[PDB]
Parts: sequence; C-alpha cells; structure tokens
Amino acid sequence: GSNVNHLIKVTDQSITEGYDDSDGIIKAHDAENLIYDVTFEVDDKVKSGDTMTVNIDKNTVPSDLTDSFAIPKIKDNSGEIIATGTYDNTNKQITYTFTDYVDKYCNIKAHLKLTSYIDKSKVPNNNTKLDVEYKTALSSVNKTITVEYQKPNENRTANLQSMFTNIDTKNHTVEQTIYINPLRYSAKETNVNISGNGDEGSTIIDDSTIIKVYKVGDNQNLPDSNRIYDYSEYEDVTNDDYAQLGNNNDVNINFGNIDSPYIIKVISKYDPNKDDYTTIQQTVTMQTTINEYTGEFRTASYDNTIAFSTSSGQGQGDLC
Repeated sequence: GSNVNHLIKVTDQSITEGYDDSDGIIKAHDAENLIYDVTFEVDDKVKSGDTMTVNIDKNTVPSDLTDSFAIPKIKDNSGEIIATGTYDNTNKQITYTFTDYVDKYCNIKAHLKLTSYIDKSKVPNNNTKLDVEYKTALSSVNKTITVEYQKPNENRTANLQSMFTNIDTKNHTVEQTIYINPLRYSAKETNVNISGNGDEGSTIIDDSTIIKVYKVGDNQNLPDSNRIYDYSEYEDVTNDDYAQLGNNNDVNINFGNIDSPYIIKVISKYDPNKDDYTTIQQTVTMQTTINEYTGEFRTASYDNTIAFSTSSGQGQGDLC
C-alpha cells in the first residue's frame, strides 16, 4: 500500500463557477460554489490498498455549512466501489485509497466532479483576489477569482444582514449569524424579529431556540464573511428577559436604543418531513423608531436559504 500519484494520468481538469453569470467572481453569499472536474487513468499496476491525492484550493472547504463532509466514493455504474477517500482540512487534501477493484479490472479510468466553497476563516474580507489551485496527483490547474460578500440591507436607521453558518442535518438544526446595526447608526427602540416564516420554506422558532447576542466593540472587527469563528472575542450580552417568542413561529428581541453593531447567533430547528415549501428558510427583520414626534418606525429585512451542491466520482474498467 503506497502512494501511486505517479501512476495516475490526468486527461482533463477544469475549475468552474457554479453560476453562469458571475465570472471571476464568487458570490460566496449566494452559495456560488467552485467546481473541480477531473478525469484520470489509473495504471494497471496500481493495487488494492494503494492511495492517491487530490488538492482543493487552500482557501476553500468541501462545504461551507458543516464540517463532517464525506468525499465522494469512486464507483462505476456496476455499483462496485473503486476507491473511497478521506479529507485533511489542515492541508485541504483528499486521499483516495483503492479497493479490491484495482486488482480485478484493467485499463481503469475515473472522473470526479468535486464541489467546493470559500473557507471564510481564511477569507474574511470582501473583494479578496485569489489564485485558487486544484490538483489531482501531479497535474494542477489554476484560475483567478475574486471573492465578494453581501452588503447590509437598510432603511433609515434600520439595517442588517444575516447568513446561515451551520447545519446539523442529523439533528435538524441550523445556525444563523445575524449582524444587527453593522453601520453604527443611532438606532432608537430597535426590535429584531426572527421568523421561521419564510416565503419559500421555513424553520421552527419556539422555546427550544438558542439565542446569543454579542456587542461589537468600538471599531472592533466584523468580518464581511458574516461568520464568527471565535465568539470569545466579543462581549456577550445575552439576556433572555429581552427575548419573547411571538404568536407566529417567531421571536422578538428588544435592543432599545443602540449605537453599536451586535451579533446574534441563533440556533433553530427545522422539520425535515414537509411535502411542500420544503426549503429551510429564516427571516430576520429589524425595526426601529425613526421619529420621536410621530412614533413612526422603519424596517429592514434579511432572510437566508440553505443551498448546497453535491460532489461525486464515477469510474470504469475492463476485466483483466
């Protein structure tokens, strides 16, 4: 069992954006993934137990919503598994190890369509030019792309932005990181209503929802990636006496008069057994009173929608 990269002949690779209308730009906040397509031959000499490698770009992860990601097993229309693979996140490398298969078939060949996303931990700033590099064995291919993030939606003092940062499909939960008042306006009587009522899907807002609120210090860092990797850096201001569930699968949060931005970390659950409007969706709305003489107020909204892309590997061969 040894590394057989030298016995692997890549016949065609290609890096691709998952969206046909943003070239050179990845809408990291629109779930635009990167696509790595590669085809390669596997020498007859390779044997059951041997391993090979595939490198996704250093600034990307197999998924932008989980961690426990599987690498597509390499199979053929026959059902037999040709090779399975593990993934090392420190180096962003996949390692496929061949099965009995390479001892039974000859003139073997396979193709991979590996999907990937921008690793926000490595790219937290809007407009970050990168030279991504994908590689299968000894053949690599490059591309130049610019990462772009969302801007906050606003109206008078109301202004926010959200993004899903994690999903537990095994336990039916989703993490939404919300930025309340990122523009530092003086927001009077701010109220944030979080809802499981989406127009295309939903989540469940109830007494099992975990809500964490943090205050962003004066000129403290607020990554355009819209994902917080180490919450310990911020002043925790949670206070459930200010969070009252609503009458409509929602929750209200009284922030009173604020001048700083806050981060709201929400963990909610979803029902995986719907027959329609099956998409996981959650909508945040920020309300503020913009007139002390009229009691009049303005809103700003932001919603999110779980969106993924799957990877895969097909192969084939001739009996020896």
